[PDB]
Amino acid sequence: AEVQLVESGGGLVQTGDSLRLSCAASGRTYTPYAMAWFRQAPGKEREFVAGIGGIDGTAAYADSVRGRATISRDSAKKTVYLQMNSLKPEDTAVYSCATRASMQVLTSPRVYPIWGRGTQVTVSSPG
Ligand SMILES: O=C(Nc1ccc(Cl)cc1)Nc1ccc(Cl)c(Cl)c1
Repeated sequence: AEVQLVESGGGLVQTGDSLRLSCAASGRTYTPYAMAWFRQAPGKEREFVAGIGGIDGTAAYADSVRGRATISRDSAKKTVYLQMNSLKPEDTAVYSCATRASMQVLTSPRVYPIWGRGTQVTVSSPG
């Protein structure tokens, strides 16, 4: 593909912890285009978590992460960040970022042609 995505910043954490995921884009990038984080637990479909697009850096969040997540981008670093706070075991999944040749952020995975590999996020009851 003309753009490659590589996620980092996943981890193994405890309930209540924070993690900052990063998506580093390379190739023929255009930073106002929609960047969308999805997550996928085993057996389950990928679901939208958060996304950013457009000239205002407009953020959209799934109800699942209502009040716990902040998405942002740094155009000079071609990087999108997803800060997740107050993590809980139900958040465990592989998080992957995806992009498409439009500033329009959409919640369907179907409309994104370009995907990263994913990073693992595991949240366990403290111990
Ligand atoms: O480049 C991007 N997205 C992007 C978004 C934010 C940052 Cl910081 C960096 C890159 N998309 C894109 C670009 C070209 C094509 Cl063909 C397609 Cl299909 C998608």
